[PDB]
Amino acid sequence: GQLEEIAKQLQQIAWQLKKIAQG
Amino acid sequence: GQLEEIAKQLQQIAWQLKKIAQG
Amino acid sequence: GQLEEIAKQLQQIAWQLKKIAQG
Amino acid sequence: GQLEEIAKQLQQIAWQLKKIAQG
Repeated sequence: GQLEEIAKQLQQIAWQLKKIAQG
Repeated sequence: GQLEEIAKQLQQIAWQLKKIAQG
Repeated sequence: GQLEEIAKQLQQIAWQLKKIAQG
Repeated sequence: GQLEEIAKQLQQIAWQLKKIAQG
C-alpha cells in the first residue's frame, strides 16, 4: 500500500514537472 | 527538456514500484 | 520554489523506500 | 535491491531539480 501510494505521488509530481516545464 | 525527461523517468519508476508492490 | 519543494519530497520518498527495503 | 536503486535515482533527480532551480 505504501509502494502504490508513492507511485501515485510520483505520477502527480511528474504532472507538476510538466506544467513547470511548459511555463 | 530536462524537466520533461525527469517526468518521464518518474512515470517509469512509478510503474516499477507498482510491479514491486504486486510481487 | 516549487522545484525545491519537489526535490524535498523526492528525497523523503527515497528515504521511505530505503526503510521499506530494510524490513 | 530494486528499491535501493530507485531511491538512489530519486535522490539524483532531486539533486538535479535543485540545480535547475539554482540557475
